[PDB]
Amino acid sequence: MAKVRIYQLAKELGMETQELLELLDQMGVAYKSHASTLEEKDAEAVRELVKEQRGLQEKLAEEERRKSLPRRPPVVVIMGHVDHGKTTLLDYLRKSRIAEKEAGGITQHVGAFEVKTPQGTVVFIDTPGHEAFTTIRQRGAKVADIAVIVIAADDGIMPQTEEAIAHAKAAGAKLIFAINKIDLPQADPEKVKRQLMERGFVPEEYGGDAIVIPISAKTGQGVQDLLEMILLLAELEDYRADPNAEPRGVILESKLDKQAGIIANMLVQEGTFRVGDYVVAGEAYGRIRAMMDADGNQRKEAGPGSAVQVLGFQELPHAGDVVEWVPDLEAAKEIAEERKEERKAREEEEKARAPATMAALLAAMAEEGAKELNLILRADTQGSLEAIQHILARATTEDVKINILAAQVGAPTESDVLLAQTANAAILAFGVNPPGSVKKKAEEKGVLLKTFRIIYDLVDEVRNMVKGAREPQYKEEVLGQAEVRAIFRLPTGKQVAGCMVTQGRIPRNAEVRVLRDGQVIWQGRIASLKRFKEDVREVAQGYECGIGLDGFDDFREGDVIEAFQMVEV
Repeated sequence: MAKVRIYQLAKELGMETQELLELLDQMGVAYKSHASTLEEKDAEAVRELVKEQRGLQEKLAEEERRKSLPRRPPVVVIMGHVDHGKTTLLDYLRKSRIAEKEAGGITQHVGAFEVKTPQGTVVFIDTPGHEAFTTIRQRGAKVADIAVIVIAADDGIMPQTEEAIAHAKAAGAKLIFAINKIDLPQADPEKVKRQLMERGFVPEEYGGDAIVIPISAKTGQGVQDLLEMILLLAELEDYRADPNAEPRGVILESKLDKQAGIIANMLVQEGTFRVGDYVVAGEAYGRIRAMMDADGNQRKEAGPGSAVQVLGFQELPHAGDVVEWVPDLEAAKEIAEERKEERKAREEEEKARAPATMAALLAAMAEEGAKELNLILRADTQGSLEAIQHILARATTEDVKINILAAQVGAPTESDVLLAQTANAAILAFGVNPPGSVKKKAEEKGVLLKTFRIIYDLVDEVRNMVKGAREPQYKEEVLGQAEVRAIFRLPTGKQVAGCMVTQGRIPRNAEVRVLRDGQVIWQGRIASLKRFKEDVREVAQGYECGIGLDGFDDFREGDVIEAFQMVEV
């Protein structure tokens, strides 16, 4: 070295005499032979230009090794609010996956289910489901790369399905639309097409770009045409994911087993989880001690789009929080601690001006509320509790203001029966029933526990709780009762009888009843008005006067009177 012949430049590079001449003949470099000298500027202008061209020869190698992209997933979720004939879609695809026999093959509820065709795999999401808008958006995680949209022939595009489409969209997708119930009498797939077309979702028979398929979620019809098609659209939009790359999936839900201990159900989205790996989910970490699947088996491995029960985490990480791989316990702690530093700092931000802002109060429980009833909430479903909050913040009509304390997703527990004690509150659940112990604690402690099918059930039982005593009673049940005291058979009067009130008022503007020690005497209205002092036109607070009682005859001191109207008087 220090100096060079072009023949040595070639044995060093690992390039032909003529290749290196070809390189110099594109550069516009003057030369005599491969024994010629180069200039310091001209050998260095070869060295530097090689950095752009190598960086591109690896970009056109990462964008190609990333093209020959494996078997996938490529998940999908279906959308709207509760009692929507939306489980009914899921019901039908959860059975059309195994057309065959019982079973054998135990069909377990892993947050999802494989639907196994001739070229690969598509996994359909099996969970609530409604999403109920559990989170409106994560904003978000992208748990599934296809989304199968059901429009129901009985109901059509209820608003939750246009929000649902907007989760498929903003989650970076071309979209599949399923038309269920084509077998039912009142079924009009062309209304659905014109519903899709006034929204921009133009079908392929109208020269658009949004695929349509008539199917029956109870036959078995069009679910074939729907499967091949989902393989086509997977091809066309070219959504596949890697299986070697730093791992990624989603929690579907989390709970207990006597035998197993701490449990949670995980979709692996990307890469592979195995027994003995260390993991992180949310602020929660732990070691995979065991794995259990849909088919009830103990799993030595879980590959992409595997749903499983996982033994390993220290705390119970939340429904739809992402699970992620980490190099070491140091990363598992420090990642958990910055998200904890962020969410605690910001949750301290959030304290001010927050007793105000909203300004009811810190949900209203120190205003005289003039008929107060309270709540804490216990949903299954993050999407019910959003929907509940969206309904109820507007339903505050009759005087009482809804106070909604800190809430979660999943089943009842013994925390709710110590918060509802200290806050004097009601515990509202839907989808989810209370567990074993937890109803037996609640029902022997006097908290007004409730379960409902429809969120409209719950809210129209929240009405109840707007029973503000005096006015929503609406019974006309006696406006007063008054004991007789005397009567003036005075020859300057008529027939006025002292009466002492025992309800609201006795008025000159009012109807009259008379109730004996065993008999109804008589019924009518006030005609006269006389005191031992003067002929006054009203009596107010508890004072005495003589009133007149139509045609009567069982005079002087017979017994108590009972006058009624409306709250007017």
